[PDB]
Amino acid sequence: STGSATTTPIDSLDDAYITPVQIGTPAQTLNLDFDTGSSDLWVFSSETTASEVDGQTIYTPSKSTTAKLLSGATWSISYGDGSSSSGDVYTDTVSVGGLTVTGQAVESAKKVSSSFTEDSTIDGLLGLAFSTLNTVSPTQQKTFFDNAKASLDSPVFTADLGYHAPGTYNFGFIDTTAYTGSITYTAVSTKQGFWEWTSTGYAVGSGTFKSTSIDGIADTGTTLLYLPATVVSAYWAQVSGAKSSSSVGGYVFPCSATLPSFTFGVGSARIVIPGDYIDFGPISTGSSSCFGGIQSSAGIGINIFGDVALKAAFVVFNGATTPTLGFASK
Repeated sequence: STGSATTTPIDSLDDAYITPVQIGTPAQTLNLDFDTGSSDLWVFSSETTASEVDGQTIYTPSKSTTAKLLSGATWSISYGDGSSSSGDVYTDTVSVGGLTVTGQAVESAKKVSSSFTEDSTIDGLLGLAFSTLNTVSPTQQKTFFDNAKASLDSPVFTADLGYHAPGTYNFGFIDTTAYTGSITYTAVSTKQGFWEWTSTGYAVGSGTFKSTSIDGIADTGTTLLYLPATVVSAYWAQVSGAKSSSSVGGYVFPCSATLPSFTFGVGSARIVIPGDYIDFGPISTGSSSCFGGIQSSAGIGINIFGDVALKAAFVVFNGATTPTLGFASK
């Protein structure tokens, strides 16, 4: 089997992407944030504290003839941005782009943090990291991909995120029309539960490539590119007037600037992030100070190849017995 679904930016900055997901019988379609940095499929629901729902579409398990309470199971998650959610668990039928999993754990939120409430466009998350990170207790549950894998034509999914435009998540096949040149594959460590890999270096603009190993994670659920402070300083030094602002929370730059590109290495291959991908617009409405899309990972404890990086590539998440990651230009 295969599946193919379009993923759409939630706003004009590509702050996140939402993908429609069918849950239950009859189908209830929710727009979920596909997150390769976590491993829980959780949704706003009829169980979510009423004051914490503000415009989201909810899953109502009592209206699904295939929903079953997973007795005694609870979940609770905290994300790297300080947001969180928790609740109980149903199993139900879940379909993405024509690919169906029966008996998928659907984690129903009883509580969500303010950042989730305040984002009316995201109805929940669909985790695509390794199932070892799943938070369901006392019996850990599998991701949608892990459940689908054996049935797929090939045990892979691909992320093709657009810049200020829709893109695609495919399951079970590689669309050879969706990228240019070849796909370069690179090793993955699953030791921390992530799609963790090592970039071979970087360049800023038309500058020379610096060969240096940068361990980090391919994370579709993180907006920006978080890299070591040395790398980030080298980038922003090429933008007149750019500075790190403790009060804003990262590098800012004059909105009048033209940003240089940023290149990262995948083995001997190179992925080029155009400068415009690094612009996250005014820090507040009407400001001439703009927020940068490349930020320091210092004090995160891990480097994160988030959407800023991934949307410059066609990315293969290869879930073979020994997982790997592939990157192609597009």
